[PDB]
Amino acid sequence: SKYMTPMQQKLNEVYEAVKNYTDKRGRRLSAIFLRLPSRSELPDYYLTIKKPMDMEKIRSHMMANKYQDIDSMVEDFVMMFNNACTYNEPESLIYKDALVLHKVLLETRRDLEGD
Ligand SMILES: O=c1cc(-c2ccc(O)c(O)c2)oc2cccc(O)c12
Repeated sequence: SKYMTPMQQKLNEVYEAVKNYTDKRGRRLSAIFLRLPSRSELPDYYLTIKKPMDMEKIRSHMMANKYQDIDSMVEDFVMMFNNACTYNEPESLIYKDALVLHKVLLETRRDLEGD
């Protein structure tokens, strides 16, 4: 069935807002967050980070209707963004991008408060 419930539509719209956000110079900040590297590729991340998370995990939960509200999705984004900000240095760009997208997430939730 092609038609989404109101909640599915809202979930989808929040996700898409973070995925498609582009800054004033045309860069999609989400590109690096789509998929986390392997355990072999980033051993250090997996030793430090308790709950690994990337946007494909959030997308998979979403497409399996595993999020029953918007708060549950925000929780996983915040986890992802906090992980990036824990592992990477405060002066690094992935740290900074995670913060801008955190703002976009929240700004997108506020925009859609009525809907
Ligand atoms: O902290 C993260 C770091 C990386 C990452 C991606 C490509 C790289 O070349 C890298 O050095 C780190 O991907 C991620 C994807 C999702 C969530 C993350 O916190 C991360």
